[PDB]
Amino acid sequence: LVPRGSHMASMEIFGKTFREGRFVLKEKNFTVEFAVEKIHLGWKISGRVKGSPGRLEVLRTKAPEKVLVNNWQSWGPCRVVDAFSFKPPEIDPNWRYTASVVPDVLERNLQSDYFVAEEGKVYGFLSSKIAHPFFAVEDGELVAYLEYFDVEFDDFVPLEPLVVLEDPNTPLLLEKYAELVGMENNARVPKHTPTGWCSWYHYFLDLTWEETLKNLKLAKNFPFEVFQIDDAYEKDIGDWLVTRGDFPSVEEMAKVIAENGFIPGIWTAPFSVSETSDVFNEHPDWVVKENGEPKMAYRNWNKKIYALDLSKDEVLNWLFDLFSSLRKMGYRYFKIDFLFAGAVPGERKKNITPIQAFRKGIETIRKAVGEDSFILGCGSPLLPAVGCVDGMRIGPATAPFWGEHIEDNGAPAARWALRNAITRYFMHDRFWLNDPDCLILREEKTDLTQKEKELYSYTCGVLDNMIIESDDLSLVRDHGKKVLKETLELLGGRPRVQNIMSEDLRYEIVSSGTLSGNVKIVVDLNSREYHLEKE
Ligand SMILES: O=[N+]([O-])c1ccc(O[C@H]2C=C(CO)[C@H](O)[C@H](O)[C@H]2F)c([N+](=O)[O-])c1
Ligand SMILES: [Mg+2]
Repeated sequence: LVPRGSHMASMEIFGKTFREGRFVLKEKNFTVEFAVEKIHLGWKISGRVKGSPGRLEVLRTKAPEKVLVNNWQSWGPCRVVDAFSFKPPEIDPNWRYTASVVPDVLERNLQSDYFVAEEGKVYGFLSSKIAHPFFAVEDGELVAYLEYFDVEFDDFVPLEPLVVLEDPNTPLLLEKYAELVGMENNARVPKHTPTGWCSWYHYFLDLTWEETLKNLKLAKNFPFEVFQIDDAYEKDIGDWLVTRGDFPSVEEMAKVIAENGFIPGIWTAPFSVSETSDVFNEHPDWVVKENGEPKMAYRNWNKKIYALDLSKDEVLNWLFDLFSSLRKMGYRYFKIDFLFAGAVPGERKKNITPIQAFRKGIETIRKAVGEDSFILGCGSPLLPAVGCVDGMRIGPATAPFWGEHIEDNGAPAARWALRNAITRYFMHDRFWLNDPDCLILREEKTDLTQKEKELYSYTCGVLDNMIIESDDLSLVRDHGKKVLKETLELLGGRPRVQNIMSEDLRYEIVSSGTLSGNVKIVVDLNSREYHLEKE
């Protein structure tokens, strides 16, 4: 049944003592109508709100000491922290909005987006369609909020539902939470998971068409379905159909890839336009603003990057035409990246939330590419994308190195990429297909050891995650090939991370019903060791 106790009586829901029922809260500026209803292993708080709810407090309870917190987007940590020893992070002004969509919170208080967990307990919002749902630890209390970013609603709109789940099996609760999210959002969980190649983690921005063609030819000896060109081909951020260097046209690239027998894939950052791009210089009015001027969304590639205003029909028509063109060229796999830009707070043509704008953008992309195109989100708000993407990057960038000296701050490192694949495992086959980022299996031009390559690869396999390789294929020999083969034999199961609240970077992961039967891998991300059991 449902959690009952002294701790449940101590909570407040919209400022009211917690109990089951149906309630109305009329304030100066807003009205909320909500129900507190029993569900399996928990309570669901749902309802509707009108007026100017602003930063709306939904739930308040005493903070646990140890909490699993979650960043709103792909690259940000999902990790256990000590809620009482928390000190605000230094916020990088070039990357504010990767850290938080409400950075005023993160500068003062511990923040968790969408959900937070403790041993035996999960608090989780089922959707982010209009509001941004988050938790803050405020002077020793856990507070759940729905952020409406100053938008007013003349008529009722639905609250994002909040569940409070209790059971000693914390992994089970996170899986249940994720099943509910999936149902709430009509999640896409493809029956088939693509394999493939990605340029980025060998060539980076220095990819050439000449190196691409060499890899296209070698890829015929590898079990790759998709062949994906990453960042490098494009003249500027926003100018997706203008190529640079020795690259032919985007259309020509797709024709060569498909002639060679692969599904063509391509990277874009579709909600981003650089200060130097044609599209921005032609259409300065297409971006999110602040005090009526272009608002920097982030800085990357040594340029100010602006966010497209996805409330504008002109912008949506441009995006539709871009992605429709890509589809007509033969691209059927789309890595759409830096998606957080589309949800930055600021001034938009329409008075809608940044989450409402974001969802209009990704829905447009989905309509343009069609149902038989695979969409892989990256650098993306997680909950708002459920129902639209097929796959989602759920960790920071991996790297051809373990990252001994790299802090847990979203900078590239195999070690922190893999941690997130583990701690967000429960989203897989519920929200979408989890992308744990690319396997790096080459045995030159890398500092990864054989054991580190095995650890990363076999973990991803056990988790049933997407398996994409990113290497100069000339440099992948017997070991690399064997690791890929054995990885693919570990797919197909239902994984569980048995000790999700671990604080020592050691994880016990089982998966039932894989192509190799019931398997278990125990990993130590500090010593870089694993123990794998099969059958
Ligand atoms: O230093 N950074 O905060 C940062 C952030 C993101 C990032 O990777 C993204 C960019 C790109 C290309 O620009 C790749 O597609 C990655 O797979 C994607 F995860 C990288 N990166 O792998 O260079 C670096
Ligand atoms: Mg599966």
